[PDB]
Amino acid sequence: ISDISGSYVVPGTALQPLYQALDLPAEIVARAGRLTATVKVSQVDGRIDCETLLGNKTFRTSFVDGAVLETNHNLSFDASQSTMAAGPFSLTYAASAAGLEVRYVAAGLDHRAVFAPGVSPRSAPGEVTAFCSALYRFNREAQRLNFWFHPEGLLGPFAPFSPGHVWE
Ligand SMILES: O=N[O-]
Ligand SMILES: [Zn+2]
Repeated sequence: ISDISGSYVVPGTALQPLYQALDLPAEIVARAGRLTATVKVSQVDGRIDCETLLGNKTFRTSFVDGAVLETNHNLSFDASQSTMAAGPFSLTYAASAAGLEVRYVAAGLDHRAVFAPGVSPRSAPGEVTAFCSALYRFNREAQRLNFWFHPEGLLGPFAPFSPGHVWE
């Protein structure tokens, strides 16, 4: 309960209101909706390490208070209150037998998702590759003007937050 450590199934169908609130194009919202990932969560002290298995891709992230978040700011993380926040977005989580339950809050957004424990079915690697490439285009085209979204940032319990660099 107090330790959320485990393996969870995170399907894109469970986060569609969040993707819409991120001002993502219809193609990205729909592509993420067809994808599903396994996220292995390890909570140590005031840190959360995440390994996301998505098609033929592995992504690793670590959630710590003050972690830099790429844009085009910093992550606020309080493990004692099970809260994460950055920019307009905030989230709260709790683990149970039904899995990892997360509430995502922002102006115009109040969405809850529950991610069941276990291992996810494997999304097709062609769909994952097309999704990652389309997210990359959106990020670059949106510089000619939000977070720099990572694929594991959208297909994850703590979306839209993805610390770390664009590389592993
Ligand atoms: O809806 N996938 O382009
Ligand atoms: Zn990443």
